[PDB]
Amino acid sequence: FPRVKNWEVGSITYDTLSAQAQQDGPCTPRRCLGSLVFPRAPEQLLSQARDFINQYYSSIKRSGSQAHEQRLQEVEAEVAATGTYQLRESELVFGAKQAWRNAPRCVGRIQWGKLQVFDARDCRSAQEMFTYICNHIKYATNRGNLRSAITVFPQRCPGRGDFRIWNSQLVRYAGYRQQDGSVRGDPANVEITELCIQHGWTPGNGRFDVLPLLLQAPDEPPELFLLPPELVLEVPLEHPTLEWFAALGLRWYALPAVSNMLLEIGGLEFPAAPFSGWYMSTEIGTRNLCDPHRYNILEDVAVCMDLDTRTTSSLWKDKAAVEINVAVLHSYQLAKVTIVDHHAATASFMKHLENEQKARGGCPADWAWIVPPISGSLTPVFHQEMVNYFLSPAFRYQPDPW
Amino acid sequence: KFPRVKNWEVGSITYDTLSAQAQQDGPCTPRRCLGSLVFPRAPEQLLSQARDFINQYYSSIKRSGSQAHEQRLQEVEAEVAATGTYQLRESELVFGAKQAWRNAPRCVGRIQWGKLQVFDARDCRSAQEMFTYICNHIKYATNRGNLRSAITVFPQRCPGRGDFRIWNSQLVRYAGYRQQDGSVRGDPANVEITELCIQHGWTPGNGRFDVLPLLLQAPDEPPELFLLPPELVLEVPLEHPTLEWFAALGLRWYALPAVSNMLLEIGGLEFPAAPFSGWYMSTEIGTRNLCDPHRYNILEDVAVCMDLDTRTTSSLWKDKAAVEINVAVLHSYQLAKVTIVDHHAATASFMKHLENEQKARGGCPADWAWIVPPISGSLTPVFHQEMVNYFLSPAFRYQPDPW
Ligand code: HEM
Ligand code: HEM
Ligand SMILES: N=C(Nc1ccc(CCNCc2cccc(NC(=N)c3ccco3)c2)cc1)c1ccco1
Ligand SMILES: N=C(Nc1ccc(CCNCc2cccc(NC(=N)c3ccco3)c2)cc1)c1ccco1
Ligand SMILES: C[C@H](O)[C@H](O)[C@H]1CNc2nc(N)[nH]c(=O)c2N1
Ligand SMILES: C[C@H](O)[C@H](O)[C@H]1CNc2nc(N)[nH]c(=O)c2N1
Ligand SMILES: [Cl-]
Ligand SMILES: [Cl-]
Ligand SMILES: [Gd]
Ligand SMILES: [Gd]
Ligand SMILES: [Gd]
Ligand SMILES: [Zn+2]
Repeated sequence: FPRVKNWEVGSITYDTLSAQAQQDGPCTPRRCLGSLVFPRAPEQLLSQARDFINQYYSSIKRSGSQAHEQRLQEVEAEVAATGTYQLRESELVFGAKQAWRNAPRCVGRIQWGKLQVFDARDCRSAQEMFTYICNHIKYATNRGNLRSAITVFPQRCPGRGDFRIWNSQLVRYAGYRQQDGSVRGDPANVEITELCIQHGWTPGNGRFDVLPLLLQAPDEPPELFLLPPELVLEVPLEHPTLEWFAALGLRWYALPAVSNMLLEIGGLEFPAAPFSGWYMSTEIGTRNLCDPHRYNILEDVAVCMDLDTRTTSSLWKDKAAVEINVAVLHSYQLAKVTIVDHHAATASFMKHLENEQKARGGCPADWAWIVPPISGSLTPVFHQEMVNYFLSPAFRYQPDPW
Repeated sequence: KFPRVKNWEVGSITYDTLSAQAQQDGPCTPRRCLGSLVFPRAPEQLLSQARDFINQYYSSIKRSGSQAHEQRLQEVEAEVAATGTYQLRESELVFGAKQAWRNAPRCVGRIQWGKLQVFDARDCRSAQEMFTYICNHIKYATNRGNLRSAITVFPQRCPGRGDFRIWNSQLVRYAGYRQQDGSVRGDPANVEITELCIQHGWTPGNGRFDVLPLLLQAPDEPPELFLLPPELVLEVPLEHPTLEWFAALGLRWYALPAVSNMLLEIGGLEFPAAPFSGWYMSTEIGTRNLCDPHRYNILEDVAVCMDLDTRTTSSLWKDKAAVEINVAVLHSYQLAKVTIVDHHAATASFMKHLENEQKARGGCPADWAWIVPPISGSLTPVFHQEMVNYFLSPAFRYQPDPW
């Protein structure tokens, strides 16, 4: 049982939940790979299914009860008859919440109990997929009062291709390869922008052209779908005191809706299960706008602030980054779109760590992803030791469909 | 068999083949990663470590397999058989100290690892002579503000005789006076060593930046108190280039970061007293030492003076005040002509070190959480660089406090 220390306050906990870690991570006693982004039978399915049902009934205090045994026997027969089994709707809800709760890289898990689950397990085609997704975006956006939600499309099974959302998020800006090597738009989306074009999408030419969706029903080519503009809430970015900031033409979208991860529950796998919450401001103002391989606007902003950019020791990069994050917070609040700054969010995650210590003896957390990308040690999570391990149900990465 | 290592800014990929040579085990298992923890924690075992080190030495000078290489291996093996231990040649001590720095995974300044002045104090015999060696180190390294990296190696651990130890964690530390309330005047990180100084006879001050005396331990003796001559201790008064009230805070820091509580291990020999010094990266002072809530904790008072709105987190008053404190630190050291490096330049040079080491040794042990600076993390290139942490020897190691 690892000892976990907070170096700001001096408090000590012991992580007893890590003993129950399901799969194996990438580290060995010889070397730690904690900083890597991607860590490298019917009896197989039954064992995972049993552990999840036992989890679920323990969590509702029907532990070992009559309804517990009846569900266990039902799963056994279903797998024998068909090779898989079907979650009850309450189990699907519980499993989606647990998979969020178990995500080590998520700083927002104080919210894990409040999740809207849309059951799309009866979906039949890409057109129907598009309707579920539009319903999700509408519900989750809620005119800017964002609400967390997940839509669960049909599980994979043998003999049949998966449902897939080819886009990494529901809302993505195009990235256009230019004749001089550079990228106009978001460099992260250069591949999917080309995939949309190849599948017959008329490309824009702006830095913030919202991409169409490439949705894939089983064993069929993907279909392009245009998102109605009135459905995609965007926030033009302005600064509260730097009047020229508005004229940079920057904007970002309200709804972070991740669509390329796989949801795993009781040994079942959902390759299309988009989930959304709301943004932490550093995601937009630091990573998306200031990363050298994303919009990379830092030097542009520093020139407008008339900063000395020829020496690093004036900290022109730091001052411009902070004002971009100010602009993001100011612009979302003014537009009445839900957002949380990195101080508020890390303070809430500390409470989540405390709540989870009492709830189940620990909490899997990836320090490198929990600590914000600016002002790290100004937030309390910087001084918090953390233990990283993989519990199930879980969100996992998966290969691209193509 | 070798971990793939990716840089996400550039897209480039290497494989860390050096990790396969890791000589001691860390805290992680396939079940759970403990990389974020601060403390991750005999004749022919000595001999395998010694042989490996001699091999490293003869590799560095491109005489592997030479007669001199074989003869020195045989010489070490015969001394261990006779005495249970052995002595480093002078040249091996210099190489081993540099290698321990090169191997230190939490050090972002290792581009400098080949430039290290090594003072051989292995004939030191008393705490008084210890003090002379340390003062000479401080004078050399400080060099009136033009800082030079140096290490002084005191006698190795040996059976039947106690260790040399420097009780202070650094050669220059500000006192931390525990108040009756439980508050602290001065540096809270130094409350314990301050109380040990007073117990051993030091008359304490009552300032926020009182330089501590040294508690020096010779073998099998209680520690002995030595006052540093004030003119040996170069300090920098803190001011801001455009906020003139900042100078009225009365803040200062010292020029020379000289870590004195780590153990130097070379070829299985252990050196419990071997203080080493370089120069500061500005975030160490401006962000951690001055803005940590459990250190000097000045962030709110500076923000109030800047007339920022401290009642709401979303104004980012903490971020703005912290950046200006870092500006003050850099401006003040440059003004006083004391070597300092900012976190942008330091991490850029570390990236060049990673490329150097990938060609020289096929990898580089590095602790991401420690290499990424405490402000503006993703604005620096190391944020986007995957890293493999592992333990090589020669090494600098944590060791228990002598009391
Ligand atoms: C409610 C407000 C939420 C906030 C403020 C928040 C914040 C964050 C942030 C900042 C990250 C790091 C992402 C990155 O750096 O690219 C993250 C990751 C993650 N979030 Fe949350 N999140 C929220 C809700 C949710 C919800 C509702 C779910 C799922 C039901 C979820 C699941 C995840 C997962 C699986 C990751 C890891 C993603 C990856 O490794 O690529 N989050 N979150
Ligand atoms: C020359 C300029 C140098 C710079 C700018 C530099 C920078 C740094 C920084 C910023 C840290 C993290 C310190 C902390 O957060 O407490 C560190 C740690 C470390 N440095 Fe360097 N360093 C330099 C020279 C040296 C030298 C000369 C040595 C030894 C010969 C050394 C060995 C180490 C070790 C062993 C650590 C780990 C300390 C620990 O785990 O507590 N460094 N360095
Ligand atoms: N760049 C690549 N990989 C890669 C890219 C990004 C990641 C992590 C980013 N997930 C995006 C993401 C994930 C989770 C949360 C948010 N934000 C929220 N607030 C949110 C969404 C939903 C609820 O809350 C954003 C991991 C790997 C790449 C290129 C080629 C192959 O891979
Ligand atoms: N906090 C505790 N322990 C603890 C305290 C501090 C640390 C890390 C601090 N290293 C100080 C340090 C280490 C290395 C480099 C520098 N700087 C340089 N530039 C430099 C120096 C020499 C060459 O370059 C500073 C690790 C553990 C604690 C409280 C109670 C018991 O333990
Ligand atoms: C190499 C390193 O793991 C990578 O850049 C990580 C660091 N921490 C992160 N933290 C968050 N929240 N999101 C990220 O994409 C990353 N990227
Ligand atoms: C808990 C966490 O590991 C701790 O605060 C670490 C993080 N990274 C660090 N990085 C550096 N350079 N110095 C430190 O003291 C720490 N502290
Ligand atoms: Cl995003
Ligand atoms: Cl320090
Ligand atoms: Gd102007
Ligand atoms: Gd330039
Ligand atoms: Gd002024
Ligand atoms: Zn690890």
